[PDB]
Order: sequence, then structure tokens, then C-alpha cells
Amino acid sequence: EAPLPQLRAYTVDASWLQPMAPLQVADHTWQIGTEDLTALLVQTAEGAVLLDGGMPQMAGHLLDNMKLRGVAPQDLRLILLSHAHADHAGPVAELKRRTGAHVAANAETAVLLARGGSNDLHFGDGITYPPASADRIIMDGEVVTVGGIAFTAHFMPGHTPGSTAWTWTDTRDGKPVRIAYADSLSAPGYQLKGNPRYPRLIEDYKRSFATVRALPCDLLLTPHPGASNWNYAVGSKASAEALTCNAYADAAEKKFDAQLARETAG
Amino acid sequence: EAPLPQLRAYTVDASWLQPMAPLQVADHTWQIGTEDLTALLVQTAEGAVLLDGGMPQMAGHLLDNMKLRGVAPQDLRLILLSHAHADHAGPVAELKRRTGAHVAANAETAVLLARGGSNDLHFGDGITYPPASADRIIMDGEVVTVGGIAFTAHFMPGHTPGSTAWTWTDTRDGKPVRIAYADSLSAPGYQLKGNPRYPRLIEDYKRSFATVRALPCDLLLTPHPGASNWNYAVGSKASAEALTCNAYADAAEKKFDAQLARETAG
Amino acid sequence: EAPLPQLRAYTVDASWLQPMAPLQVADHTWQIGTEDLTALLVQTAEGAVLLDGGMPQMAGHLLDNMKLRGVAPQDLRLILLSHAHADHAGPVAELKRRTGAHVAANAETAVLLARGGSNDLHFGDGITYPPASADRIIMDGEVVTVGGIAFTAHFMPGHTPGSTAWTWTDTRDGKPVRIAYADSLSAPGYQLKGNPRYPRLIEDYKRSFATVRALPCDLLLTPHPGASNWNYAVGSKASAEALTCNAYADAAEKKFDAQLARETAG
Amino acid sequence: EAPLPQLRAYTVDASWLQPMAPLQVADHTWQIGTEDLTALLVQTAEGAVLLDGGMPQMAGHLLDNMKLRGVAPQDLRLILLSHAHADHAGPVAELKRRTGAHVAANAETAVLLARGGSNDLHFGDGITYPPASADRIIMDGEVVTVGGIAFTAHFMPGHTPGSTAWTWTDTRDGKPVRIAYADSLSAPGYQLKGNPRYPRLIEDYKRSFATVRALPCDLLLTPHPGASNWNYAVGSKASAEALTCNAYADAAEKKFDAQLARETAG
Ligand SMILES: C=C1CO[C@H]([C@@](NC(=O)[C@H](C(=O)O)c2ccc(O)cc2)(OC)C(=O)O)N=C1C(=O)O
Ligand SMILES: C=C1CO[C@H]([C@@](NC(=O)[C@H](C(=O)O)c2ccc(O)cc2)(OC)C(=O)O)N=C1C(=O)O
Ligand SMILES: C=C1CO[C@H]([C@@](NC(=O)[C@H](C(=O)O)c2ccc(O)cc2)(OC)C(=O)O)N=C1C(=O)O
Ligand SMILES: C=C1CO[C@H]([C@@](NC(=O)[C@H](C(=O)O)c2ccc(O)cc2)(OC)C(=O)O)N=C1C(=O)O
Ligand SMILES: [Zn+2]
Ligand SMILES: [Zn+2]
Ligand SMILES: [Zn+2]
Ligand SMILES: [Zn+2]
Ligand SMILES: [Zn+2]
Ligand SMILES: [Zn+2]
Ligand SMILES: [Zn+2]
Ligand SMILES: [Zn+2]
Repeated sequence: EAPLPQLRAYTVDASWLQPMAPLQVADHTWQIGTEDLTALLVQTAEGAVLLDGGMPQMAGHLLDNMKLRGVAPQDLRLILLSHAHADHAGPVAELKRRTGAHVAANAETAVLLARGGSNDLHFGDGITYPPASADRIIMDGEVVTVGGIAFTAHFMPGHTPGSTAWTWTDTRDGKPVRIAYADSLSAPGYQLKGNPRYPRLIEDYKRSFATVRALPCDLLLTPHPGASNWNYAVGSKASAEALTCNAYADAAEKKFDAQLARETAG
Repeated sequence: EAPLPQLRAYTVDASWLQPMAPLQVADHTWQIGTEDLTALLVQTAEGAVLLDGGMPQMAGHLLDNMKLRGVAPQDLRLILLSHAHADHAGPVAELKRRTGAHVAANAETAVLLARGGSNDLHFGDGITYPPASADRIIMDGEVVTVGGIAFTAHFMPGHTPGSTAWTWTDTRDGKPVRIAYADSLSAPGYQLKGNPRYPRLIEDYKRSFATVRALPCDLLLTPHPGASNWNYAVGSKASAEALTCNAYADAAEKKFDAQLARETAG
Repeated sequence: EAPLPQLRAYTVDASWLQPMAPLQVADHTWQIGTEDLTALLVQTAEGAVLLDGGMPQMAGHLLDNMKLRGVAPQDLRLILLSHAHADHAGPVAELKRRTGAHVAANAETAVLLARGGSNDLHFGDGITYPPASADRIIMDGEVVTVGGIAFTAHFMPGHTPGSTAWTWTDTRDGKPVRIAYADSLSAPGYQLKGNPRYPRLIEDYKRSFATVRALPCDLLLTPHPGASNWNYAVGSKASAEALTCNAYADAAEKKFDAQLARETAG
Repeated sequence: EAPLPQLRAYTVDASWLQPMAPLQVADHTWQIGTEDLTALLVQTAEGAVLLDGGMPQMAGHLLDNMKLRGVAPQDLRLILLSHAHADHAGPVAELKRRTGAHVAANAETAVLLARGGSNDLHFGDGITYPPASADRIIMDGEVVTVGGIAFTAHFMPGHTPGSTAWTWTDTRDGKPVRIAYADSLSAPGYQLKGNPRYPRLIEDYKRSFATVRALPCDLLLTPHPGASNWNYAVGSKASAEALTCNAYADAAEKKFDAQLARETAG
């Protein structure tokens, strides 16, 4: 008779694993991940910051791209996260071992990271990755500064309880560019209504749409570039179609409301 | 050009995942795992002890077999481990959540369990499983008692730094039966000589062969039943060919010495 | 010249350490702490729940009072917390070791408990106690059930980020009694305005006053009994002067507003 | 009647808390702790290593002395430990927060550090300090390298299960100086015989005396300088009376044997 099933790997679309060379976003900020997963390197005079790392197998590629930017592994000071799912926080444990960087995250993200994404409220154990510890717990609105560049956290729970937007002001052409790295606002396959593991899920998403609308933003980026209409594969045109924060929140809320009604409709 | 490779699942021989009904080993001790992975249930008047759980996907099967033995999930008091690899400690996190059982383990096993088997000294991240915490740290020779049944730990590092044998005295036919659950003594694909991550690996294995030879033992069991010549599929004959501790240690040391010479021979 | 100062113990008023016999609050609910620190035992047909434990040195007294109630150490299933300061979560690590109970707490409380109250946002390292791990992370509004008794969490951040109210329905004289165990709403010596470690502190307190006002409540209790006008020393009259949730929130908000104005006034 | 006792601070002799200016031990190695607690700074071209930090309240003094040596807080790369008691690992959590340094330690030291020294096998909760996590787990004989300087770990369990000696080769007057930082070999107030929490304590101490005798050593230092006959207060004569490793082990074993006989004599 049937044995128990084999473990199943977390597999993703090939484009999520397609390496790309560093793509400059602003004077200090570079996309160094893959064509379809964001990993932002912010280079300061006193070390570098990494916002997300993508999938677990991207660790070596990130370090290669850091080197192309002039950033040795030991020059990475800080890792920040949008949320601690395997496709965004995947390589954090290995990056910490190889660079000595600290991780700063809120308490929800810290607990999810420390169990390697296992016992996910919606996905169970299907997206487990190597666990890592947060070295600094941050609060809503708290400012983290590296090399004089200030990163502000904005909690936007929903996609995960610890989902966070990060904002900072870079420059281009002598003018300030307020960058907003807003987290995912999707709820893929989630039970939204009356979820015993997340009883206030709908209230949190609804508040998070409003938080995203209010972010300081001249240039929006998202963990999945397509969610904000970026196309990392087309170089200097990558940002051309990028959404505003208002438009990103509006699109996400329309999808959310439609899913809520479909969930009511079985 | 080539994308990065997909993550690869830890896949195992089908027999390792083949469920079996509880097989009685002695008056209080039952094999409740699969045909080719040991999971021992020891039933006391004040709750049950589980020694190993096998693969992550075995959690539900273990609880089903516990129920057949009269053990409700909440009746499981304690989980002990041979070593914290995915094929023996796989379901520990889920079992803790569903039963409330505590885990007792030495410090090496505790740290490996808490990172879900990631950053393995020999296997890297290939056998990651859901992380779990140890609630009680135990020392070499320490006695853990449940319902009056005393379990003694014997450290036998090598296969993992935290590899542990557990001994207890059960009964059969009114006579004592000294059970020894000795850990794996294999080194599959390991660099044995001059390993920078495990510099005293050879000294530890050699000492562990001697520890196994000295265990109090009328009946030897091992995490992989074939390592001690058990055959769980043949019921009342399962133990017929089981090795002594002396013979298990001798076979393991001969394989180890041969591998050492082959490693010297490239 | 002066050596560095000696470490300073966290010392408290004597009444906080004055043992008392169990005081019945409702049919299943007992105050089993000290005259001036709440520790609530809820006894079910399938084990007991403890809400808070007081100071670290109260562990033995709590177990003595449990025994007087018919609760053996192993009968304690679950520990819940108001917040993870030393005077309320102090003995949690020792209670877990001696009872096997699981701890359920939100992520903020879990991270503070796991560092033993060290690096407190307001108190630094002055109130460090033995660290403990949370076995179950709970979300706002999540229901935890033991022996059929359902406990609902209501997040009320401010006094700590993880501050939680717990509600359950007990009985007395054949009628339901909705019990609300609401956390502290004090801010003792806290910098309220522009606090870089807690930038939205004021917004959180203000929301928490509203949450407390809305709790289902026939009988309010608080970690410090005086905060809700209980007097545990007078037995059957202990609850006579107890505040409503509305009155507790109103008193706390008036104190908060006054402190805010004094902080503005240097 | 009597309330429960107040918590008691871990108080130490004043000389353990008496700051001193940096005292040069060899070309790259400086004592930067207090007159009676060792904290060794090793300065490399690629950052600094700290071996022990003393008491929790010494964090600021250590950073001041680092600054006098030209080491900014961010220049500290690595913290190593002799053992994780409050008088040697006390300030590790704060140093990690303020410097970004990683901690490397064996599994036993890592688990004790992570519970802040609470639930000590011999001292209970009396010497609890702020918990910290180890970022790198090291094995017996493993080499950790910073700026080209190689530090080798030698496990010497007894005083704690995780007690470790660290060796490295510095220079003086153009000649190599093999430095051995050997851990404590005391057993203050310990039950040595038949200790249920440490059943092989005597075997471990006896092996550790032999390990210390075998260390590569031109210059021995110890966490308590008096244990190896150092006197940090007399500057250029501080090392004059320092013991050899053989003499340190011999003195420690004689004290141990005498205590064993006194323990046998009640
Ligand atoms: C829109 C998506 C969907 O894809 C990923 C996601 N999901 C998946 O990759 C995918 C899925 O939802 O179909 C999945 C595959 C396998 C699983 O075991 C779980 C999820 O990553 C975990 C998720 O967060 O839902 N992430 C997002 C996102 O917004 O970040
Ligand atoms: C003899 C073996 C080999 O099989 C397992 C083992 N190995 C494997 O299952 C297998 C292998 O060694 O070929 C393996 C598959 C995939 C991997 O990524 C790593 C290891 O489990 C992790 C191991 O510990 O070596 N365990 C033992 C054992 O003695 O416990
Ligand atoms: C109103 C108070 C004040 O007393 C305690 C408290 N504070 C103290 O006990 C006390 C103080 O605030 O004066 C204190 C003594 C010593 C310290 O190091 C820190 C705080 O416990 C940590 C606190 O949370 O502020 N708790 C409350 C409370 O509402 O729970
Ligand atoms: C010889 C000693 C004695 O002093 C310290 C020690 N002990 C004490 O400081 C002291 C004592 O043993 O008398 C102590 C004071 C208070 C306590 O709660 C516990 C211990 O530090 C924890 C210890 O490790 O035993 N350390 C050593 C040592 O060798 O490192
Ligand atoms: Zn996601
Ligand atoms: Zn995603
Ligand atoms: Zn294995
Ligand atoms: Zn195996
Ligand atoms: Zn408090
Ligand atoms: Zn309090
Ligand atoms: Zn010590
Ligand atoms: Zn000491």
C-alpha cells in the first residue's frame, strides 16, 4: 500500500531564479537580485545595507553582485526584510554567516525568521528555509541608520503579521528621491474571514492599504517587481511603468475585496 | 542562460516512509515508526516517552499509532532523540505543538535541532526540517525519568556531535530486558581527516565505538533498523537477527576504518 | 578611585512578596499569587491554566498553592501572560521546567521573555529575570482552549509592546461571569513623546484605552490588584471596590494625559 | 509573617570592578578589563577580537579602552569566551548591540549564554545576566581567524560544560609568543561526586587538567588573573610571576583532589 509522500521542494518560476547584473535605482541604491525577485543594496561610506535576499539559493549571486559594486562580504553591515518568507528571506542565515551582518526586524518577522518560515499561518511547513536570528528588534516608525542613511520602518501587517515597508531618501541628478520599498499585499490562497490563526486579518490588510497610501514616496519598489509594474530585465526602462503607492494600494485592495467576495461565494 | 537551480527536496527510500502498525519490543516498548525508520514509544503509568520520530511527514502516523496504543496526544510527556537529522528528528516541532511534550537533548543536539538541521557540518542546507527547541538540556550519563522508568543518556559523538545512545530496563516474561537504543555510527560521504569543521572527528568516532561496546544491553535497537539487523516487517521475527552492541560497534568500526583508508586513497 | 558600581537587585515593596492562600474569584478561577501581585489559576477537567506568575522568587509558592487546589505540578498545561516584566513573568522559566507547561504569548511578549526582560525599551537591564521560550505564538483575538475553557487574547500595547488582556467566561451561582484580566496601562518613568525606541507609543496607549473599554467584562482583574481597586488581603470583600473596564481605562488615560503634559512641562 | 526574600544581586570583590588602562601583553594583545578580571583585546589589520568581557557593568569601560587602542566600536569583529558565567560573559549582549560583533562559542557555552547563565548546574539562578546568542558554533580544535590571526579552541569542560581554552601566536621582540588563555579550573561549592546534573564531572575535570598541560604556551593567562599568578596592577611586572600551564594544572588538580577528599569527609 501507499507509503507516505516524499517531501516536496518549494519550486518557483524560472524568472524568480534568473540572475541579473546590478541595476541602479538611485545614486546609492541597486537592485542586485534576480529578474523577478528584489534584493536592494544601499551603499554608504560606512558599509552596505541589504533589503531582502530572495530565495535561499541566491546567497552566492548576491555576494557576487556586491563584489561588482565594490562591497566585500565583510562590508555588509545590515540586512532588512520586507517579510520572512522563503522567497524574500531565503538566504539570510547564510548571508549572516558569510558577512557578519546584523539583521534588524520587528518581533513578528523575528519569530517567523527564527523558525525558518515553518508553521506558517497559511502555508504550514511547505516553505521552510534555514532559520536565522534577528539581532535588533525594531518598532513601528523606528529609524535605523547606516553611514548616515536613515531607514524608517512602517508596519503593514497582512501578507505576514510582520510585513514591513522601508523608506529612505536617496538622490538622483542632485535632487532627493524618496524611495519606498513596500511589502507584498497579496493573500494567495489565504482564508481571509474568520481565520482562527489570524482573527483580525481583514482589519490588518485594510489598515495596511491605508499605510501604503500614506508612505513618503517618489519611487515605489516591491519584493515582487511585477506587483509595482517594474521590469528589471529592460535596464534603463525598468522603472518606466512603476506604480505610485496610491495605485499599488488601490490595485491590491481591489484584488483583496474581490477575493473576499469569492471566498464568501465559496 | 541558466537560472539558479530549484531547491531540492530531501527524498528517501520508499521503505523509510512505509507505515507499520505498532510492533512490541518489550512489555512497555513499541516500534511505532515506519518499516525502515525507528520511532520507539515507551508507555508508563504517568504518560509516554517517544524516542525519535523519523521523517517530518511521519507526525500524523506516529499520533495514529499512539492512539492505537491507548496514548492520546496530550499523554506524550517527553521526546528523546538519537540525533537531530531530518530522518530521525523530522516531526519534532509538529509533535511538540500537537502534544505539549517536552524535548530533552544534549547541547549539541539542541543547537542543531534549533536551526532545523541547517548548516550541517557535512550536508550543508540539504536536510533542513522545521526547527524545534529543547526544553531540558541533558549531560552525559544523566538520567531522565517518566512514570518511574529511568532513561540514561550516553554520548557517542561522531555521526553528529550530539549523537546519543539511550538505555532503559524494560521487562519480558517476568525478566528484565536492558534495552540500548544506540545512535548511528555511519559517516556517509563525510570528510573524516583534517576536517576544519570537525577537527577531532576521528577521535570522537573511535571513542564512540568503545562507548557502544560498553552499553548495558540485552536488546540493541538503532535509528535505522538495518544497522543492527532488525527487520520490522516480519513481526515476531523482527528481532531474531539483531546484533549485539559489540557486533554493531565492530561492524561500524570496520566500515569506518575502510572509509578512512579509501579517503587516504582519494 | 571609584570602582564600577555593583549590580543592583530588582527590589519591590514587601506586600508584592507577601504570600496568600488561594482566593476564589469565580467557580474555576483562583488568585494564588501574593497580596499585591496577581497570579490566576483556572482549573479545568483536563488540567490547569496559569495567568501570570509574579516575581521570580514566587515559583515555589505558586506550586504550593496549586497543590492546595488539587493541581499537581504536571497538571499545569498552559501559562499565559499579561506582559513579560520581571514582576509578572518572573518565575515562568522555572515553572516550565518543573511542570512541563507550555507558554502561549504574542510575538512581542515572546521576544521579551526570551531575552529575560533585558534590553527593556525603558528600563534597560535593570529588571532582567531568567529567560523562557514561548511554545505557541498567538495573534490578536486568537482563542486558546484548555479543558473546554476558551481564553481570548486582546492586544493592548503600551506598557510593553506585547501587553495583552485575556478574557474568559466562568460561572458563579449558576450565572456566567465574564472575566477580563486586563494588563497594566501605566508608563512609569517612560519617555512618551518622540521616543526613538517606541515612536508610536502614544498612539498605542490611546488605542489600548479604547480596547480595554470594549472588553467583555463582568469582573475586571489586573496584574497589580490595586490598579483595579482589588484588595486581596480582605478575603470575601476583595472584589467589592473593583473598577469596571470603563473606569479602569478612564483612570489610566487621565494619568497618562497628565504625565504627557508634565513631560511637555519638563 | 515573613514575606518572600528580595532578589539578591550578584556582588563581587571591588577589585573585580576596578577599571585599568590597557596593559600590553604582546605585540597585538592587550588586557583591557579590570584589575581582577581579564578581558583581552587582540588587534588585527582587519578588526579586533575580544576574549571575555568580565562583568555586565564593564561594557562601557571596555569600549573606552578599545577607543584608547584605536578600535572604534564597529571595529570589533569577534567575541570569544572562556566560559559563560556572569563575571566573564556579563556584557556580551550589550557589546553585540553596540559593536555588531559576532560571538563564536561551542554548543555548551552557546546554550548557557542564551539563557543568560540562568539554571546554572551548580548556582541556580543566582548569577543571571542579559542573554546573548552565539552566531557561530565551534568544535574542539576548530580555528577561527581574524585579520590573519588564528585562534584555536581547546575544550576543557569542568568549571562549566562549555569551558574553553583559546590559543594564538603573537610576537614580541621579533620572536613568536604562543599565548594560551586557559579557562578556570575551580569548582567553587560544587558537588563533585555523583552529581545528577553533571554525572561525569570528575572525569571531565581530570581530562581538562591533562588538556591544559598539553597546550602550546609561552605565556599563560586566565579569566581570573590571580589563578595564573598575574598581577595586572603592577604594569610591566604584571606577568613576572605567571605560572606555566603545567603549574596551573598542577595547582588546580591539587585543589580539586583536596576538595574531593573533603567532600568525601562531609
Ligand atoms: C503573490 C505571491 C505568491 O507567491 C509568493 C508566495 N507563494 C508561492 O510562492 C506559492 C503560491 O502561493 O502558489 C507557493 C508554492 C508552494 C507553497 O508550499 C506555498 C506557496 O510565496 C510563499 C506567497 O507568499 O504566497 N509570494 C507572493 C507575494 O506577494 O510575496
Ligand atoms: C547511513 C545513513 C545514510 O542515510 C541517512 C543520512 N543521509 C541520507 O539520507 C542521504 C545520503 O547520505 O545519501 C542524503 C540525501 C540527501 C542529502 O542532502 C543528504 C544526505 O541522513 C541525513 C545521513 O545521516 O547520512 N542516515 C544514515 C544514518 O546512519 O543515520
Ligand atoms: C505601575 C507599575 C510600576 O511598578 C512595576 C514596574 N516598575 C517597577 O517595579 C519599578 C519602578 O518603575 O519604579 C522599577 C524598579 C527598578 C527598576 O530597575 C525598574 C523599575 O515593574 C518593572 C513597571 O513596569 O514600571 N509595574 C507597574 C505596572 O503597572 O505593571
Ligand atoms: C573561583 C571562582 C569563584 O568566583 C567566580 C564564581 N563564583 C562567585 O563569584 C561566587 C562564589 O562562588 O562564591 C558566587 C557568588 C554568588 C553566587 O550566586 C554564586 C557564586 O563566579 C560565578 C564561580 O564561577 O564560582 N569564578 C571563579 C572562577 O574560577 O572563574
Ligand atoms: Zn510572501
Ligand atoms: Zn513573495
Ligand atoms: Zn543522520
Ligand atoms: Zn539516518
Ligand atoms: Zn510592567
Ligand atoms: Zn508590574
Ligand atoms: Zn565561572
Ligand atoms: Zn569567574
